[PDB]
Amino acid sequence: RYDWLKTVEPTNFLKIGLPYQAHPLHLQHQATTPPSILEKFKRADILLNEVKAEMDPLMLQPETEKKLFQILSSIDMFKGLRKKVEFTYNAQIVTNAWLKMYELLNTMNFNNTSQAFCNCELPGGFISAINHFNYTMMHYPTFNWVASSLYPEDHYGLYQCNPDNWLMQSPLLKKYNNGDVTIASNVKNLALRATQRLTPIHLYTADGGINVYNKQEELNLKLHFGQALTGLLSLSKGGNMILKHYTLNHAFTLSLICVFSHFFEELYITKPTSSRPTNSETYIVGKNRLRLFTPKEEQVLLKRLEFFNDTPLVDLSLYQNLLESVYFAVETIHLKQQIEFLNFGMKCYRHFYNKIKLLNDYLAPKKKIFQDRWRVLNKLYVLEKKHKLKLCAS
Repeated sequence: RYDWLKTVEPTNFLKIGLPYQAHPLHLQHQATTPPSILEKFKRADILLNEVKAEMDPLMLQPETEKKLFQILSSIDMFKGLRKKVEFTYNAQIVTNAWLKMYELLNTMNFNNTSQAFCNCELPGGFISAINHFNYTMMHYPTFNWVASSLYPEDHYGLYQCNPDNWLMQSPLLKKYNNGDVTIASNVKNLALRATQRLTPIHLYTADGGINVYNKQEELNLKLHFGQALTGLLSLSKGGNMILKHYTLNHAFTLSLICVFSHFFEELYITKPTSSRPTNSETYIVGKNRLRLFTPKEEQVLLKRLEFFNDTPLVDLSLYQNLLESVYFAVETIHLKQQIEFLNFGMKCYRHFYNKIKLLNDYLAPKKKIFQDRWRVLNKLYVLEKKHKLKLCAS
């Protein structure tokens, strides 16, 4: 039977709340003995990489490599939704970043989305989604925003047409901020520029990621640490935050969420449905910033980034409550949902590597059900022309 195909259900928005930390934040100066729960997080890393490694045999030959990627395309239930959203509602730059940001705004109930700093942003899905949301949903009289990104990629001309808004610089001005957020001076400067050009900043987002599958979190630690530092250097009190992450298993990643827990009224690890359930992408969301860094906290963290190493930022043993809730996040998102969708894909591969139109025929009705549900859950209205962003490419 192909009844397993017939019984597929939509996924849900997965949202795991985290406890805010009462005690004063003490930025660690010395390596400390790891809490026992880190051994649990390391078990999660090994197993998730075990299921990820299952596709290794198919990658060796280019022939099966192509069938594998066809199969993975075939089982993406949202494939047609970008083009649909784009035509129906005059939405611009409707990449997958657009859907993910739009779903985040419709679900997380932010107090304000009106003064946006979007870092590591190009091609520009996040700013566009927020621009669409702010004009059709929130009706802010005018929406000011700044952005930055590592210099190229601008696919829609959002950078070239809005030089007022972008804080990165061209290689011509190699004198200088190229937008690389792994560089400490670039981070402090990026935050300085954003606060000068636009204040308060009510919403910070960062959507960066290197790629090439076992060290993806390890390889992205420095990029994300600066992603975080940029936002936490610029975000006004009462502001909100959205950071893209991956597997959340490294003790530095866990130490970093521990820092977050001191600065927002609420904190949630999320996986929106428009984020592919087969990958490890996650979104750390903080609502309502309680306080800014103290001058010492600025110095310590920026030095941390300047001479980087994977020692935890804090004493993890002081966050037993928070680490358990993070583990519940990994279990739900990674060990349960992601592993299930990888097994589903391999099963689809084994029964349909040679029957691609057939697998697409079965899932066609389910794809329409899923994409319609998304549109029902995150209501969209048409974006008036006078509020489109000025683009420089088609």
